[PDB]
Order: sequence, then C-alpha cells, then structure tokens
Amino acid sequence: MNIFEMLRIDEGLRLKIYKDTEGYYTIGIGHLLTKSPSLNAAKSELDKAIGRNCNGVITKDEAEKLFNQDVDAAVRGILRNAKLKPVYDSLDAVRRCALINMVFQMGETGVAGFTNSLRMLQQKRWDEAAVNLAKSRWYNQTPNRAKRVITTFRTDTWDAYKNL
Repeated sequence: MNIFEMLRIDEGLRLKIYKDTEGYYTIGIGHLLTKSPSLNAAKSELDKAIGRNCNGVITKDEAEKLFNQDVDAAVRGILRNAKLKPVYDSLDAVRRCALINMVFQMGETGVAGFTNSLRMLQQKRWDEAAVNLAKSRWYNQTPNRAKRVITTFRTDTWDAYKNL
C-alpha cells in the first residue's frame, strides 16, 4: 500500500460537490473547496481550480489531478514546517504516511498543534503517542479514520487498511 491508496480509502471518491463530515464543500478525493456556506462560492472555487466551467461536476481524471496536487502540497508543507520536518525525518516510511494522512485532513497548522504527540512520536514512544493522539477532537469526530491512522503509528504495519 502507499499514501495514495491509503488516502483514497479514508477519503473516498465523489465526482459531485459534496459536504465534509464538517459540513464543508468538497469534491473528488477529499479536496476541500471552501469553508463558506454558499454552494455558489464552492462552484466558483471549483471552476477556478479546474480551469473550466464544471457546474459542480468533475471527471475521474480531474479528481486524480487535484489529488496528486494535494498530496504533493501536504508533503512539501511538512518539509517547510519547523515543527513537522524533524518529526517526519525521524520516522520510517509507513509512519511517514500516517503523518501525511493527518496533514492532508487537518492541515499543517492543525497537526503542528499536536505538540505532545509529536514529541512522543519523535521519541519513538508508539504506545504513549497512540493514547495522546486519541485525546482529541479529531478522534472524537472521525473515530474510525483516527483509529486506522493511530494503528498505523502504533504498529508500523498497514493492517488497519488490510481490513479496508
């Protein structure tokens, strides 16, 4: 399994504008369009993003294009972030995927706020970090996904996605 397969299990694929678990306007593979309540503002962002008049609908192709860009941006942002970089560098491949997954869902900023857990991942205290990560809004709001990610950090294997 790789980062793209992992995220695609967690995010799913929708070719029509839809609402986040959060109520936000999204499309494709977890590509957030706007936090604004107007379907019109979301439509506008979409067309801006794709470079065409979409009318709220995209092709598989366009979805995957946005996905490649979003993954690329997540990694780069990790790399540019003074708090994320050292953690990422300290981790092995599988675990790096788990961090990337968090960044994709919650943004650089969001994850950089998990100070204590980051410290614990850096120290390679897997069990301790899994307990701390669970004490969050994140886990309470999207428990099945948080659990898969947390398992990955804990175990260093892809078994949580084995099932899925």
